[PDB]
Amino acid sequence: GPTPQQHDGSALRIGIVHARWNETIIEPLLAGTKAKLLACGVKESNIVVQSVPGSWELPIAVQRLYSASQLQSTGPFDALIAIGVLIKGETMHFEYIADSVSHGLMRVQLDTGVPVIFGVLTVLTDDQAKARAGVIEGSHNHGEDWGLAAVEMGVRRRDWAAGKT
Amino acid sequence: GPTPQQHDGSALRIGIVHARWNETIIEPLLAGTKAKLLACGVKESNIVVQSVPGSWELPIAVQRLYSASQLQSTGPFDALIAIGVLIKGETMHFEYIADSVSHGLMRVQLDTGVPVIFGVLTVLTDDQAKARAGVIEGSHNHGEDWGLAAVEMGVRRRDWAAGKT
Amino acid sequence: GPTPQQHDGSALRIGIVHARWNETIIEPLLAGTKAKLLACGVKESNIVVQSVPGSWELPIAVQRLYSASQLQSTGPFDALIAIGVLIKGETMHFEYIADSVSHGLMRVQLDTGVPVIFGVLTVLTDDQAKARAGVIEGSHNHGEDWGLAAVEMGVRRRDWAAGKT
Amino acid sequence: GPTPQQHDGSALRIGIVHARWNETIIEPLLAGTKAKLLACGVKESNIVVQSVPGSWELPIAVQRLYSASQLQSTGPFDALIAIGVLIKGETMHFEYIADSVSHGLMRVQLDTGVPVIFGVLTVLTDDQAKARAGVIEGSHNHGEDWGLAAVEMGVRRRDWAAGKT
Amino acid sequence: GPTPQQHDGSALRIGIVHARWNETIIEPLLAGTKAKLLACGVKESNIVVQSVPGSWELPIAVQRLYSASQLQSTGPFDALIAIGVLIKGETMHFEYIADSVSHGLMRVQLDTGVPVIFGVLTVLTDDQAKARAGVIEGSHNHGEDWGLAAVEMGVRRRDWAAGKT
Ligand SMILES: O=Nc1c(NC[C@H](O)[C@H](O)[C@H](O)CO)[nH]c(=O)[nH]c1=O
Ligand SMILES: O=Nc1c(NC[C@H](O)[C@H](O)[C@H](O)CO)[nH]c(=O)[nH]c1=O
Ligand SMILES: O=Nc1c(NC[C@H](O)[C@H](O)[C@H](O)CO)[nH]c(=O)[nH]c1=O
Ligand SMILES: O=Nc1c(NC[C@H](O)[C@H](O)[C@H](O)CO)[nH]c(=O)[nH]c1=O
Ligand SMILES: O=Nc1c(NC[C@H](O)[C@H](O)[C@H](O)CO)[nH]c(=O)[nH]c1=O
Repeated sequence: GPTPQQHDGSALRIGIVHARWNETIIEPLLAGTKAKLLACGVKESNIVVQSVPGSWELPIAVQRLYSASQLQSTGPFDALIAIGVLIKGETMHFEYIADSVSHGLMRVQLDTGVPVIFGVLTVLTDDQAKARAGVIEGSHNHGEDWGLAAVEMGVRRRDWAAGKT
Repeated sequence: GPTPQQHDGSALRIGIVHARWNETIIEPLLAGTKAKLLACGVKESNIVVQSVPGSWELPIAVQRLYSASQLQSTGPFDALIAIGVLIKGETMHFEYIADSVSHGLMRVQLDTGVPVIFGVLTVLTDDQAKARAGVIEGSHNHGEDWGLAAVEMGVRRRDWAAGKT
Repeated sequence: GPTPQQHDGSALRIGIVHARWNETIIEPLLAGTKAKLLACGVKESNIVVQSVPGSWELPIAVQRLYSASQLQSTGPFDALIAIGVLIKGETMHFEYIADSVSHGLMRVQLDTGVPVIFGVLTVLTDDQAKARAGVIEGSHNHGEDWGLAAVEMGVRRRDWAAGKT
Repeated sequence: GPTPQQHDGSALRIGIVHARWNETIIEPLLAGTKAKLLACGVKESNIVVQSVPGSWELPIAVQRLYSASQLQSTGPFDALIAIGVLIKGETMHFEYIADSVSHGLMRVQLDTGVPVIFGVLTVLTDDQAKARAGVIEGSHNHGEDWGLAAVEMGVRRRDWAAGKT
Repeated sequence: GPTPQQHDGSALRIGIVHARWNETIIEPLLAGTKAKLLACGVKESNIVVQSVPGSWELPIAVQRLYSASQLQSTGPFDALIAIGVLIKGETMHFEYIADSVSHGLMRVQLDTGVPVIFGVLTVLTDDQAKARAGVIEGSHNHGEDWGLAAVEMGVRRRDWAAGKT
């Protein structure tokens, strides 16, 4: 378990990209993460949320979303969140996508210099996904953690960008 | 399971590179993906389709195909699709190629800033390949998913390129 | 087991970023690493210590922390330390994060040309974490090793930067 | 199994780098790949063949070989082939080298924009190597596949370089 | 088993970086590699040897060592050797470090365009390390192989740098 921390992040602009596989799990997740964002003061209008078919699209989509925000409510995002739900199938498809999407996101992060919250679940059974999405009774929705983290990192990124230590 | 979406993508130019190992599986896949492309309004003439011997050639081939479209019916592709079929052999050849082709494609994607649909199957038995290719009675051809995704991502890439969020 | 070596590093400026998951393990670790830093003559004021929620944030945070020190007590850090504690859960989350955070740090290191001490534990049970953190009576705290290493590498980085061999 | 295709590639210049571990397997392989090259019209003088001690040297060697051809019978190679034979030992040495050599080659390929045929065997037993090298009576020599692929890709690379689609 | 080859490499300048974990294994290794270097005509004064605490430091240290030699007995090294000894512990620490150090070295190699001999042992038991270090009676020291390879690659690098094929 982690240690909770709520930051201002009211001057933050967050970008979220979620995949659409396993939507019944994606929604609960997205809901929780968006919730905590507002809960932290992020303005509803400063939260961009786009989707893609699968997790594989996550990294490319996040890279481009940010890319767009730069060409420009307005202003390059201060933090990004990638939400996806991978579940083991009968083949190794699961593992090859999980590993690449993982490194992919880690890259976009370091490449871009902008925090990309890892909101991707790499589960083995449906129930595990549900449990991590808060779907099950008294189960902790990790989305909340991700929104919370997005804000913290967004704030931190700014300070670093300001040369503050 | 995912949640498809049909987008316009009639102003899209899609590039497809498929390997030739396990052609009886490649064809059904390619067929389905090309089908859904047209089904989305992609003009037959705006769908380029080239092949390579194995999956290892997929990433290099995709990188160069796009590269070519840039030097130029005409205009850099808006989305790319890599189709390959890896099946476990007796050695670790399967895993070393799958992992590299996977990262390879993920890279070309991020490098190029152009979505590259992951149409590569990493299966353990022939039947699994067939099932994923729609070959087996009342099975689902994933190719359809890939064509569908190619369009969506192509459209999305354009908007991002336009700084739209 | 390694061979101990204490260097001057009194003219060193060290940056430390630690995650907050498993704080009861993080603290003992951080404590030991900071201890050995001072023990080597690093001035208390030349030791910057910031935190992040999870290990995933480690690489991005380290990259940016250093980045900031460059824009500028003052002067780009001579060495960095990433402290995190991953513990196997019920899913593959553990492994996908460990592998990416690992490569992520290795990258920031080579990218930046600045040593980033790998103070991340990839454990299977709570006790293992405690044992590596010196928590368990008469056990060895690896944090000490990391602080010690941070100094050595910091010193070495400088010489290399000076073209000395 | 793949689908055979013989291309011209008489105007091609191919570079081959093979390791020397397990030479009794390397030779049969190299022989077959060189054979099919000529068989496709590649001029004997346009086939450069150098060696290195182990597979680890493969990627660096291929990168530099091509690099050299650029500084310049003459003309940067149109395709490269890396031949190596890894066999599981008692330790994890096998896997750590196979994975790095694999990504290494995939990188040189994408980096360089030149196809690098993956002629590396990642086997578990001597016999498997022999079988893949055509050594074991009636077994298939994969080298033939690699030479064949080198030509196709070489030809294709040229067209892409010409902006042809 | 590999095929032996002794080259001149008397005009070579070799840089060696070894970790200090498991020194009783590192020393025998380093000894053997340095031995074969001299045995090949490398001048004692042209062999630089620095150390680092663990294997994780290997890639960064090698990258910087070379880096230094460039700013400049004198002259950028023609080949580099990384010596480290990883042994499975109770946790996954072993695997996460081995995989990153491996890719790290492979990268410095391709990045730098200078061969970096992989003198890192990824063993499961102390005895395996000893056996690979020639320690056990009548056991073959791999260090000899590495020194030998360093020379060959150094010589080859030069020729490639000279555009020779
Ligand atoms: O297939 N299983 C999954 C999946 N599809 C793979 C991929 O994201 C993509 O849609 C196409 O491969 C090519 O772009 N995506 C997930 O988020 N979870 C899964 O469990
Ligand atoms: O070997 N099995 C397979 C394969 N060949 C490997 C590779 O693509 C290539 O042709 C050469 O290795 C070197 O370029 N390619 C596949 O698409 N599926 C397989 O199941
Ligand atoms: O989940 N378990 C762990 C964890 N959280 C994962 C991650 O670091 C992050 O906080 C979010 O995934 C997205 O940024 N972080 C750890 O350091 N150890 C764990 O054992
Ligand atoms: O060790 N076994 C093998 C090997 N040597 C490892 C490596 O390529 C290298 O020579 C040195 O590690 C450092 O450069 N190389 C192979 O192609 N196959 C093997 O089965
Ligand atoms: O821990 N075991 C080992 C080790 N230490 C890990 C690492 O190299 C480093 O010193 C610190 O983690 C952070 O920089 N280094 C080795 O070469 N072999 C081991 O068997």
